[PDB]
Amino acid sequence: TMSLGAENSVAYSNNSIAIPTNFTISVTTEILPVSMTKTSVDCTMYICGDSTECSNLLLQYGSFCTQLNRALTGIAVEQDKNTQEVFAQVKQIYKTPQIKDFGGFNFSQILPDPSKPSKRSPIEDLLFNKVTLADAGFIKQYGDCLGDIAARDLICAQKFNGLTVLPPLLTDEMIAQYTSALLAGTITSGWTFGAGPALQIPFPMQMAYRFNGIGVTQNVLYENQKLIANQFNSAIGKIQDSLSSTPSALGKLQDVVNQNAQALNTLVKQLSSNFGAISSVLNDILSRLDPPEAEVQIDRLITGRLQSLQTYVTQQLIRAAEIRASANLAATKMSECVLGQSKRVDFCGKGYHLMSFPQSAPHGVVFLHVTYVPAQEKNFTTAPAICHDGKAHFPREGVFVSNGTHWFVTQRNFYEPQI
Amino acid sequence: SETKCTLKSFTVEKGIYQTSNFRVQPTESIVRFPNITNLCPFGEVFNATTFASVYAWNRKRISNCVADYSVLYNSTSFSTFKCYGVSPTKLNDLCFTNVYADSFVVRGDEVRQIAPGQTGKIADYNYKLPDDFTGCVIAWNSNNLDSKVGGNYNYLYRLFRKSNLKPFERDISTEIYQAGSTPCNGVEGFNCYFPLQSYGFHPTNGVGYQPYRVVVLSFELLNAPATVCGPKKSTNLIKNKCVNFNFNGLTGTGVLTESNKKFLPFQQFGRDIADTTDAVRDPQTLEILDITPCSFGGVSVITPGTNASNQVAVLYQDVNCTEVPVSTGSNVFQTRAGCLIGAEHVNNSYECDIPIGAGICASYQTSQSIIAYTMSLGAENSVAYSNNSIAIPTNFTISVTTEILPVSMTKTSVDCTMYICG
Amino acid sequence: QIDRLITGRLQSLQTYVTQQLIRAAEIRASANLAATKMSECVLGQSKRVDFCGKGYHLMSFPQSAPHGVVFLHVTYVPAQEKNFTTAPAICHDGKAHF
Amino acid sequence: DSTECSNLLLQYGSFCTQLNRALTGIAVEQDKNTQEVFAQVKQIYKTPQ
Amino acid sequence: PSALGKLQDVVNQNAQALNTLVKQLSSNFGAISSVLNDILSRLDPPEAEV
Ligand SMILES: CCCCC/C=C/C/C=C/CCCCCCCC(=O)O
Ligand SMILES: *[C@@H]1O[C@H](CO)[C@@H](O)[C@H](O)[C@H]1NC(C)=O
Ligand SMILES: *[C@@H]1O[C@H](CO)[C@@H](O)[C@H](O)[C@H]1NC(C)=O
Ligand SMILES: *[C@@H]1O[C@H](CO)[C@@H](O)[C@H](O)[C@H]1NC(C)=O
Ligand SMILES: *[C@@H]1O[C@H](CO)[C@@H](O)[C@H](O)[C@H]1NC(C)=O
Ligand SMILES: *[C@@H]1O[C@H](CO)[C@@H](O)[C@H](O)[C@H]1NC(C)=O
Ligand SMILES: *[C@@H]1O[C@H](CO)[C@@H](O)[C@H](O)[C@H]1NC(C)=O
Ligand SMILES: *[C@@H]1O[C@H](CO)[C@@H](O)[C@H](O)[C@H]1NC(C)=O
Ligand SMILES: *[C@@H]1O[C@H](CO)[C@@H](O)[C@H](O)[C@H]1NC(C)=O
Ligand SMILES: *[C@@H]1O[C@H](CO)[C@@H](O)[C@H](O)[C@H]1NC(C)=O
Ligand SMILES: *[C@@H]1O[C@H](CO)[C@@H](O)[C@H](O)[C@H]1NC(C)=O
Ligand SMILES: *[C@@H]1O[C@H](CO)[C@@H](O)[C@H](O)[C@H]1NC(C)=O
Repeated sequence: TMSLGAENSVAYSNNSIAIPTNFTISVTTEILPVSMTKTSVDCTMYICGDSTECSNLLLQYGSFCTQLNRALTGIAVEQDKNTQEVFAQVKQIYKTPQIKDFGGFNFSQILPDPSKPSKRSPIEDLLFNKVTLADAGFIKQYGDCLGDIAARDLICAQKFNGLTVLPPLLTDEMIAQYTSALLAGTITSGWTFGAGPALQIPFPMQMAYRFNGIGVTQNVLYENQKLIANQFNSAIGKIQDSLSSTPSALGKLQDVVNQNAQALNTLVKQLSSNFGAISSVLNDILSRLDPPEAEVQIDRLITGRLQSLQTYVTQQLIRAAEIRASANLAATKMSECVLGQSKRVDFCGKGYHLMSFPQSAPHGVVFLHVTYVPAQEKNFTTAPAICHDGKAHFPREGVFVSNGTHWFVTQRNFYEPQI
Repeated sequence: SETKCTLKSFTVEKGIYQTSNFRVQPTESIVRFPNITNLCPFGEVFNATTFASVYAWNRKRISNCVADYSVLYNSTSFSTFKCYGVSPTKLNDLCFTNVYADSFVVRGDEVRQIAPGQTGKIADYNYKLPDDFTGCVIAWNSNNLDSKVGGNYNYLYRLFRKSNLKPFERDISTEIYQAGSTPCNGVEGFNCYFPLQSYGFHPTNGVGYQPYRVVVLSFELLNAPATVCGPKKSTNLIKNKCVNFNFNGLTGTGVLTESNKKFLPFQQFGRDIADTTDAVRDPQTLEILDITPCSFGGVSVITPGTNASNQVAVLYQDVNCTEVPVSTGSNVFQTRAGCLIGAEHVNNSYECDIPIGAGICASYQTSQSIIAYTMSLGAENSVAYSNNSIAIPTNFTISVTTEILPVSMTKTSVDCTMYICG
Repeated sequence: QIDRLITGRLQSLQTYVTQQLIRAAEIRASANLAATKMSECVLGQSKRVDFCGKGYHLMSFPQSAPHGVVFLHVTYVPAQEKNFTTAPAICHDGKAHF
Repeated sequence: DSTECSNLLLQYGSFCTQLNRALTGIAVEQDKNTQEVFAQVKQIYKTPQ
Repeated sequence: PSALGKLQDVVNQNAQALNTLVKQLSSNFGAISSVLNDILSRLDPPEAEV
């Protein structure tokens, strides 16, 4: 019997309270698809295969062919606009500043590294390496497939039958530039450049504004600036370690790639079936039978192959709907987690949210979310409302607690003994 | 014009407009058959001095011959000719694998029973054909040879059997057949019958009671090697060009190239996962050749509107800007998306107008011409980071924008009967 | 012959209905987004970033249209600025003031 | 359960495999839906007196 | 009574789809009958293939 989890309990006491003495800064990872592969189909090459007797009988189905091609064109344009909406929010490229002291904060690993091609971050480099792509570009020449007959590579097989893959408009370097501009803007000007021109501000000031956002006073930072900066450095180290240690991290992107490849390959394999005809080869039928008797078999084959193409197109449309929903969610999370700080619960990370960073990926994006989680706690005694002189007095911002002889007021997300 | 025909309109807007593919046409035709010189034994097979009885029918093997059936035109006249797995007009262009010939004599009104799916005396107890039969059936009258004034009784047929025969099986037993429950133990009597019976042919009997001679041919057409071929002259072998070929009756078009795979002695050609022929063994020089399609594809056309101009640019997805692998005027440019012909490359970067691919866009501008360029992401900028320096705005602006969202779509209903039958 | 025609025409009708279903799903997603936009920008002031306008949000007005709706978002944008000098706090009598 | 049929269905077993893959995907999706709605917390808290 | 409608609609939709799938077996798609046993009883293989 599967275990739901470790059974636990909370002791309800109406004259007691627990307030967190300490806290942690934790960073997690999140993976979302953005776009799929774009494809187009030639009817005549897939159905008739360079036969003149065929394709003189396909003049009665060219209309269905036009409909299929229209649907595929719509899908391709949709993929392009999905990438635009996710990554092209800002048209002002913000150059990465000369790496300055940020108070211990270390964006060296998320910022581009000049001493390598394409000027991309080491974490992005690892993410690019982890996911495999079965395309290797689109430059396959006729001589390349003609010479390599012995190696039955699948790409030549699906390209000899009218199935081709079109390249996306935005190259990888362009997307890296977009992400670099986003990171530079968000590390210099804070949240300002989302609404109006960017205004310069120290990083300690911006993240002290973040603490004031979550409801924790600035003094918690100010008395412990170096400790908290070291804490964030430790969190980003934990993220690099977690990404490097476990190969099985990026699954959804790989699943998208594998699904597209499998769909094309099964379309290729379905040419071996005869749909009640004497054979699955047009050449054999045309070699053995006269035209009035060959027309029947050719018609059966044409009907079957059109049915296969229609099934492929329908599946592609449904998958496009799913990816559209994911892309819209990615755009919303980008806007609400890197252009501002969200009060929503469990949206930009588990816990009280601080900020987020994007990293590029093939067919998707990876979000590094920086959250707040309280550490160990200590129980205390309280009163429903501290009445001093007959008029119920209430604290403005904290909660009144006592050790047993003295009364102090303190807030909720962190322990702050104050009078 | 191709995109005009695809859109079924005489006006075309701007775009990229995927065309069909790249195609190449054959220029030559070749024929390769094995060298046979001897004519095929028609005179022995059709034209024997004696023929067998239907129950003890005869089988003969035919190999290493040329099937020119035009030599029978002045010799024979046929009353029945029907083929099953092949069209009679394609017999001059084929080669046949495992030919056999069967021959016997029957009545006139029993020739209809030599066909698949039949029932009757001959089909049940004498001669049976398979349901999936491939071959031809021939018959002709023989009253002037197999009839005598007194009566000819040499031909025999079977009358009684306990069970029906399986296809292409023969029995020549002479055991006594029992009809009643009384055991026979030999000695034909009241309920015991001799199974075989004799035809009686006279020169003055009816048309359905006259003898007929039947020959049945069976074979397999394409798979496996063949040694019997039609009367077609052979040609020379052409390699590394798109030609029309005919290898042992198999027709197609493609490019032939030497191969490394080795066949077993009982194999002639091979197939791939799609069940298409990709290799073949030459009948004359025993060598292995591969077959590759001629058309490969990847073409698209870039144009402004037809109202504006009639200039176009064409994109080939997979070419290192040379002659197109199986029309360069002045401008050739190379991109990661492919070779672009008909545009002028420019160093300046503008806003994207018509998306080409791999970070290249096109536009129409000033004498007007089509240009291609790397798309501009936007205006380069930077922000100074200075922590001891903070900046706060002293004016603001109040602005209004517009947002457009669809809500509903049209409601429609369909009547099946009026749309389909009407 | 009549059976061939019947089968073809049924196939055409089924294809039409499938495309209609997919389009209806997309339109329903748009309609839900529009309903939330109304409820959260016209009946209230939203704190979400880039949801009810390009900048700090003030309000929004609805306008009708055939098969749709048009939203007019009134937004705050900061104009020209000036640089100054800042420090984390001020130590006046030894105790940091923030 | 006719043997003459399903000897002629070897030409369409591929389409059958495709259909079955789609249905299996739907089933796994339903299980994940229920888990994503109801399994937010892993510490099972017991109701007090 | 008319409070929990959407859940019941889901259940009804699934059941009705399965029942319609069962009922569609009564149609003959241009054949002489919708029963395989009937066709196999009256006709030989080369004619029953169609
Ligand atoms: C010796 C018998 C034939 C052996 C070789 C034949 C192989 C395959 C048969 C092809 C058909 C042509 C041969 C029979 C003549 C047809 C009758 C006619 O001409 O009307
Ligand atoms: C707490 O509960 C106890 C009994 O359980 C009761 O006597 C007391 O008045 C309560 N106090 C408050 C502040 O709820
Ligand atoms: C709070 O937790 C961090 C995390 O390890 C630790 O380094 C720090 O000492 C803790 N502070 C206190 C006061 O316990
Ligand atoms: C932290 O920053 C220093 C530069 O001061 C750099 O050398 C080091 O590699 C960084 N550590 C990271 C990015 O983990
Ligand atoms: C509670 O805090 C005060 C500090 O003002 C301390 O003097 C007192 O002893 C504490 N109570 C206990 C029980 O330790
Ligand atoms: C056919 O003739 C060629 C010479 O023209 C010879 O090399 C070959 O072995 C011959 N083979 C057959 C099939 O007769
Ligand atoms: C054809 O056959 C007839 C009768 O046997 C004969 O007279 C005639 O010469 C033949 N023709 C040829 C061209 O051999
Ligand atoms: C059979 O062959 C003989 C020669 O042996 C010839 O005289 C006769 O006409 C032939 N018969 C037919 C009908 O071919
Ligand atoms: C084959 O032999 C068996 C055993 O004698 C017999 O019962 C059967 O009928 C035979 N087959 C035919 C077609 O007669
Ligand atoms: C063209 O040829 C060069 C040199 O072989 C090669 O680097 C390049 O990838 C080829 N294709 C394109 C798209 O330029
Ligand atoms: C800011 O950083 C510089 C070093 O880059 C340092 O000299 C200065 O004192 C710091 N001041 C503030 C306001 O953080
Ligand atoms: C800036 O603010 C002043 C004071 O309200 C105003 O008079 C001036 O018009 C503002 N600037 C613009 C461009 O309106």
